[PDB]
Amino acid sequence: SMQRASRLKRELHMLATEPPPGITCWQDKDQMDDLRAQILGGANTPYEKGVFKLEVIIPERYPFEPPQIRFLTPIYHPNIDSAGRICLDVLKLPPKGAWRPSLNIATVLTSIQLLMSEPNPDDPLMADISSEFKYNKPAFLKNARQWTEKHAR
Ligand SMILES: COc1ccc(-n2cnnn2)cc1
Repeated sequence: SMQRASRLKRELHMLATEPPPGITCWQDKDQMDDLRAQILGGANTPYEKGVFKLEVIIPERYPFEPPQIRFLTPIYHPNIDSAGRICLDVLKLPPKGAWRPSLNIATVLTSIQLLMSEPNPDDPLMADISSEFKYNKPAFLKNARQWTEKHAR
């Protein structure tokens, strides 16, 4: 679809020239729908000094379906499982999710960045990590810092 291609061209230009702070997103080779991204570990978060790589697949029906995004770098977090799947509203269509064509790759990457800083323990993919975050936050922070040191630095 030509509407999809023109939209992806504009997004790649905006991601190259006005990337959100801490965020980088690029075409892996020669396909505008096979992308990668990088989110820097946030300051005053256990991920600080970590560098986290993600895969960003643009589906056929984009912008009417959300980008398909998974972490390639392991991360220790209530809402991200050990295969890097992400539980986040803007990555799912209504009624459960909040994706709409007014959002874009940069918006949802920023949403992931914020999720890293502020987990949603009510919708976990890792129940035990989530309980740890809710009830033993110092142990969570230490385990998140250790996971970051082993896998993201
Ligand atoms: C609160 O709205 C939600 C939207 C999406 C999820 N998902 C989590 N993992 N896949 N989808 C959970 C809650």
